[PDB]
Amino acid sequence: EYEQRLKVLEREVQQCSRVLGWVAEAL
Amino acid sequence: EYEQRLKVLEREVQQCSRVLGWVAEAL
Repeated sequence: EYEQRLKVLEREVQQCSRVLGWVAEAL
Repeated sequence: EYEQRLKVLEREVQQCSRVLGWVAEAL
């Protein structure tokens, strides 16, 4: 189960990085 | 034990990303 939860958390960190890069250099 | 320490380090990186995004686009 650690691979599933860790893939979910890495997806969340990737989404937060994309949103922060969006609010920084896309708005 | 690698899953435990790696989940802790990913949580720390997520918290640092949240704090840096806070100081950038929330202050």
